[PDB]
Amino acid sequence: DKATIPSESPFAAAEVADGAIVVDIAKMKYETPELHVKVGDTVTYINREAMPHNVHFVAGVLGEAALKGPMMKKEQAYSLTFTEAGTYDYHCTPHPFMRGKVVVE
Ligand SMILES: [Cu+]
Repeated sequence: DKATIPSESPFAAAEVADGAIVVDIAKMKYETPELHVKVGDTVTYINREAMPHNVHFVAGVLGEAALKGPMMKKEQAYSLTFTEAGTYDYHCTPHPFMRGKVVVE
């Protein structure tokens, strides 16, 4: 796998690390739909709205299997640590018109 998962559970927005790079989710959009990070960085998604959201990378993107993240309730967060350069597209499972990408460089 080209990413590791610190927490399989979502966790509270207050529990977000220092140093993680935050992507907020609100108004049915990922607020930073194109994020550029370095190898080794942790990206933390934070749901800021009532609608539950996840991030979903299809098979072959972050590793062999699809990475279907857990649903985040409002004010919950979920992190991924990227270990290899590349472009990693994702979408929201229930709302697949929501799309973003992480470019690791
Ligand atoms: Cu969503």
